[PDB]
Order: sequence, then C-alpha cells, then structure tokens
Amino acid sequence: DSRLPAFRNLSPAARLDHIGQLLGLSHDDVSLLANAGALPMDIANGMIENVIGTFELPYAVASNFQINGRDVLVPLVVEEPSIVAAASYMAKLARANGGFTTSSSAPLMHAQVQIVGIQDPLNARLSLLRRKDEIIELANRKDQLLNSLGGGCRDIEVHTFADTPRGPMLVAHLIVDVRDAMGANTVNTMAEAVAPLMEAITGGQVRLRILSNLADLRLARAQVRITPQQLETAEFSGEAVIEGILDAYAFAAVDPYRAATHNKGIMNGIDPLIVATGNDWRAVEAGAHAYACRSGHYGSLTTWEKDNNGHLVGTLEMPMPVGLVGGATKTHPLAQLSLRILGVKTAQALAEIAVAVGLAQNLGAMRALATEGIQRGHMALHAR
Amino acid sequence: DSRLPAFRNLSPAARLDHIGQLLGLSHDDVSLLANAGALPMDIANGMIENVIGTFELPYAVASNFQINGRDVLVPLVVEEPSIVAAASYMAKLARANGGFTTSSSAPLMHAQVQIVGIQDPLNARLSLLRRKDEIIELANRKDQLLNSLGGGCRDIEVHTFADTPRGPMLVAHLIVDVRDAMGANTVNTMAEAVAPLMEAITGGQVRLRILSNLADLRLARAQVRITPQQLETAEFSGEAVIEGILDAYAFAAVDPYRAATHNKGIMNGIDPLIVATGNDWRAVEAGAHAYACRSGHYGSLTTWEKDNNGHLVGTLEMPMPVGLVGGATKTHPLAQLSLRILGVKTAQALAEIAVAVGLAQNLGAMRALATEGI
Ligand SMILES: NC(=O)c1ccc[n+]([C@@H]2O[C@H](COP(=O)([O-])OP(=O)(O)OC[C@H]3O[C@@H](n4cnc5c(N)ncnc54)[C@H](O)[C@@H]3O)[C@@H](O)[C@H]2O)c1
Ligand SMILES: C[C@@](O)(CCO)CC(=O)[O-]
Repeated sequence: DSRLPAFRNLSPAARLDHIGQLLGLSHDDVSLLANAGALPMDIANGMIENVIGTFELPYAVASNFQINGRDVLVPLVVEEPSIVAAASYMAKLARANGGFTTSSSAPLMHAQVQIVGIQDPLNARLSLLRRKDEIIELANRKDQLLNSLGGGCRDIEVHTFADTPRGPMLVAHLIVDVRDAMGANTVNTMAEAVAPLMEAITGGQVRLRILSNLADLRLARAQVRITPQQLETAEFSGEAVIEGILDAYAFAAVDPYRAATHNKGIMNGIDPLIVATGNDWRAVEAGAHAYACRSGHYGSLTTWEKDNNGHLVGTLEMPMPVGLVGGATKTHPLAQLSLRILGVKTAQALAEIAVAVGLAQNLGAMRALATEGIQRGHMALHAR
Repeated sequence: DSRLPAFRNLSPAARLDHIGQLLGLSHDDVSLLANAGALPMDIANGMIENVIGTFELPYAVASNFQINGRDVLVPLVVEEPSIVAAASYMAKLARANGGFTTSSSAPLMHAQVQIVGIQDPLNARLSLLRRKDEIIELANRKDQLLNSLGGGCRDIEVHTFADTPRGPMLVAHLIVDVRDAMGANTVNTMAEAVAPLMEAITGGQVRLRILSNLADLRLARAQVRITPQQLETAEFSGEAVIEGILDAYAFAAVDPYRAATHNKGIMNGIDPLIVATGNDWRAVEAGAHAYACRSGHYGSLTTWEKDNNGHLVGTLEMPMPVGLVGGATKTHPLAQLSLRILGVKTAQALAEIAVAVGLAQNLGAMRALATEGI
C-alpha cells in the first residue's frame, strides 16, 4: 500500500522506520538513510574528477502513486518545495479511477555516423541501404553479450543533408536495441565499430560517431483521468476547474513562453526520480525539450482533454532514456536503494514510472494555477 | 590563481586543504566539506516534503577558469565523469588568449497574465497599453523593497492569440527587473497583484498568473578564442582540428538529433554549477532548450566560427535565470560556500560564469569527437 496516513506529519526518523518495515528493508538499508555519508569518499573520488567532498540534497518519498494497479513508492531528490506534496496529492486523486495507466516501447537508442567529403550523398545513401545487413552484422559481432540478453542492432536509417553550411553530409542512424541500460556507451562503441565499413562503401570521411539524446524511438506513456467531482473546491466547482485546466493547456500549446514553464513543471517530477536512481538528468532534459519542439513549434509535452463523458483526461509521451545497469546507478549505495524501493526489474519499467510522476506533477501545477493561484500552496510550503 | 598543478593527482583531503588556504577558508568552512552531513536533517526536512534522509553527489572544483582577467574556482556537482576534466582543460587553453570574455543584460524576468473570455482581444489590447503606467505603479507598490534595491516593474507587453483552441486569449507580459534573485516568487506576486485591474480594463477573466521560464530578456554571454597551434595533436594538426570542430557545429545547426546531444553537452557544464549554488537546475534547462528552438528549428546554443585570422571563435548566449538570495541558496550550508568560492557579488555575475563553463564544456566535447577519428 502506497498510501501513507499522516506521513507528512511524521518525523523523518518515524518516516524512515515506517518505510523500513513496510518494504521490509534491512537495518543495513535504513542505516544508509539514517546516517550521513552513505557515499564513501573513495567511491565519490571515482565518479567525478577533482573531488574535494560531497554535496547533499533532501531525499523524499512520494505517496499514493499507483501504476497499473501495482502500488509503488517513488523516491525524489530536489530542493524546491511543493513538488513532493503536489505529486502525491494528484496521485491520490488518480487512485479513485485506476491510478496511472502506462506503456512503453522497446529500448531503442540510435547512433549517428556523420560522413562528409562525399560528392554524391544521395547515390551513396542507397549503397549503404543495400549493404545494410553487412553493417548490422559487424555492429552486433562487437557486443554479443547484448544479443544474449535480447538486445543488439535492429536497423539502419541513412539521412542526407545537401544543404549543410560545410557542404553535403550523410548521417546514418544505427537503431540499436539496448536493454536495461541507457545505451550511451553501448551505442557509441557500435558506431565507432562500423565507422570504417561505412567509410569504405560511401567513399566519404566519417566525422562524429555519437548517440543522439533525442531518443524519439524510446518513448514512455502515461494516462490519467480526473472526475470533475474530485476537483470541486470550496469556491470553484468541479466543472469550473476542468475548463480552467483546459484553458491553461491551450495557452501552453500555442504560446512557447507558457510551454517553457509548463514543461518545466513536468520535469520537476521526472528529474528528482532520475537523480535518485543515479541517472543522467541532463540526457532526460535534452530529449524531453527537443521532442517538445519536433513540429517546428515548442509546445506542451502533456495533453489535457475532456472526454465526451465530462471527465478530464491527460496524457504524457516523451523520450525516456533511463537505465539500471549504468555507471553511477551501480556505484551509488542510494541509487541501488532507490531501485529497491521502486521494485522495478527493467529500465522501461522505471521509464513508465518517471512519465507517470511527471504527468501527475503537471496536473497539480495547473490545478492550483487555475483554482486560486500558485502562491497559496507553493509559498505556504515555501517557509523560510 | 585558478591554476592547480597536479590537483587531479592530489588526494581529496589534500585538495580540500589546498583550496582551503588558497581562498583563506576558515576551518568552519573546510569542515563542511571534510565531514559528511553538512546539511542537518532539521533543515533538509524544511526544504522538501516527506524527507527520510539525504542523497549525496560528488562535489568537485574546476581549475584554470578565468573570467575577464579575474581568476575563479568553479564548484561542480555531477555523477558523470570527464565533465570536470574537460571543462578545466579547455579553460586552460582559453587562458593563453585572455580566458573567457562574458557579458550580461539586466535581470529582466516577466510574468504572464492570461485573460480569456474577451470578445474583442485586439481592442482590449490597446486599452491596456494606454493604461500601462497605472498597471505598472500598482505592481511596484506591492514590492517596495525591490525598488529600493533598484529593481521593480519596467514595462508591459500585451500579446494576442485569436487562434487559441479554447477561443481568443490575451496574454500581458510584466517585464519585472528582479535583482540578485531568480525572480520566480517576486514576479508571481506582482502578476496576481495586477490581475484585478487588468480584468477590470479588458472586461475579461484572468486565468493563469505565472512567470515564464523562457527568460529571453535575461541573457548571459560568453566568448572564447582558440589558436590552431593549441589544438595541434600528435596525429591531427591544428588546422585539421578546427575544420573538424566546424563540421561538428554545422551538423548540430542543421540536424536536431545532433543539436540535442550538442546542447546536452553545454548543460553538462552549466547544470553542475547550478546544483552547487542551490539553484533550480530545471528552470535553467527549460529556458535553455526553449531558446534553442526560438526560430521554429531546434538548433545549437553555441556558435563556432573561424575568424579571418584563422583562429577558432566560439560564443554562447542563452537565458540564465539564476540567483543568490533564493530559498534553497540561503538555507544550504554548501550553497553559501559555493558562492563564497566563486566570489560572486551579484546574480548576473554568477550568470556570466555559468555560460562560460558551458561554452568551455561544449568546446571540449567537440574537440575530442573531432580529434580521435577512425
Ligand atoms: N521556475 C519556476 O517556474 C518556479 C515558479 C515558482 C517558484 N519557483 C521556486 O521559487 C524559488 C525562486 O523564486 P525567488 O528566488 O523569486 O523567491 P524568494 O522569495 O526566495 O526571493 C525573492 C525575495 O527576495 C527578496 N530580495 C532580497 N534581495 C533581493 C535582491 N537583491 N534581488 C531580488 N530580490 C531580492 C525580495 O524581497 C523577494 O521577496 C526557487 O526555489 C524555485 O524552485 C520556481
Ligand atoms: C507550476 C508552474 O507554473 C511553475 C513551476 O514551479 C509550472 C507548471 O505550470 O507546470
């Protein structure tokens, strides 16, 4: 059960103990949170360069979250107040209608093999596509362990840019199926592995061989439904809040200035979960925002509609390149503990949870903005 | 002097001591970094909700960084390796040509007063513009202290959207000059303060009254110059690396897939400095990426050119809404220490340093990508 009565009123230690026997955490786990210094300086000096100490941020746990029926405790790490309070409140509201319904796609990341110096980019493109299976085999032969787990290269997509400032270019895409890893290093290696062969076929000169953070092939989805009766406040009625939420969305869909803050709200829920799991939060931000302006217009990441049943339905679909076997995820004592609290067994499972927390946050942010204002809640929670 | 010989080889304690007497830090400061738990649980339980403990990340210090002649030590907080090593290396290279040259604009943030229900958005627009000074006075009367420091409302910009899915809308912008604060709360209050008056003039129904993180009015700039001779490697020559760096930029400027990673690298340097200062890293990310696609095309945040002198010149201009008097910046013992190491006296001073670290990072990321080929 994710519901935690009077949890916000409970003392930190009381909370850590409650969460402890609830999940059945060993003392060895509770001690990592009980005392400061869970990350030894010998390990901290192994992650970054020029380490002189450690910086710490609050480690909270959101409640009420329910993904596909299964209850789950979401660990968050931020400095901004109201975030954990809103994510949990909206999560409580979604419960009454089935919580959050999520889904995802195969962990498909893609490398880029930039080739310049070609005089016939278009012709050379077909040369690559026709010898695609060769290029694929070579890529896989490098990372066979990945193929053992069911991952590996799946397909190649060659694109051209004859309008490049520095002459025509040929950018081939290696759609590699990573597994429970973000795929950064896995993909980057395959890119540098096939680099020689592609260069031999097109007769060009390979430049960059890096992955693309705009993982539009590794999407994660999340849905919610909010009955008007649930949003009925003392002043405003249920119906009144729904229209407001809809106006707030229309605004963000047409004006980039509002879209910026709107999407920022979404990230406020996703980022904290990423830092806690030890994942690269910057990769998530880059793929999120870039996907938000894929139609030549910076728009909203979430969508808020009112089904023909009167209910408020919102969704969230965005690139979610997150892992479980990554570098920092395995070396940080708390990163491993975060995964244990979540109970996630795969990267995509974690991905689905991340987009659910975001969809919830955005809902809470807009509900307040349309209800009264933003100061009442945030500022109250923003004491001192 | 920001140069730190064999700093990377020095032990953590050795580094903390070296940084200690260099800056003349008291034992009270060094102890915050020496021992774990610089952030007491009573304070940690006051920032976020449902706090059960604390999460810690490495706290590093980049070297060689020189902004406008003045040397400075940049504190960074990340989990990804190579970041602090690259930012410091490229910083060492920029030294030979004057380090980094930065500049900024007045800390101008802007609120949004969305007004729906108006049947004549365009006409109602002029009604607001003509009674602008009234709306301005009311806004300032609220935050009297801000005006004492030289901040306060400066101008109002009303925009219309008759093409909105939910009918026509009227979005007025309150260009408020915050000072050393990000302006979030300062601006949000003024927006809700003028909300009634605007509603009276246009006859509409005010909806949202929130700030816009796309702070394109609070820009920060940074420039660098890299002599080809400096980039000359064992295999590749100086000239050879410059062209590669240029190819790498052209790629990001035309293709969004490369731009995403390109800009990600820039943030790899800016974000760590933000977390260390206790600032909202997410606001920075939102304003950064949104500004990257302001021309209907997601492009590069930095620019790499080759002056008619043969040298490689790069720049960086982006929204930098960062503060010094914010909520978390003041309550975190280390956030205050980070500001002390930086020696910054204003928010914009910190803003200029943030864009310099980013411009350096992007340079290092591309240099490597172009250097070690097939
Ligand atoms: N990014 C967003 O969309 C968003 C929105 C709302 C709140 N927030 C949160 O609010 C915080 C940032 O808001 P804030 O920094 O405006 O709030 P704040 O209240 O902490 O700081 C502003 C206050 O500081 C005072 N002040 C003193 N000296 C000042 C100076 N020299 N210059 C400017 N103001 C000065 C002012 O009186 C003002 O009331 C962050 O913690 C952020 O998480 C973010
Ligand atoms: C609440 C908000 O206006 C500010 C986030 O601090 C953003 C959003 O609408 O999602």
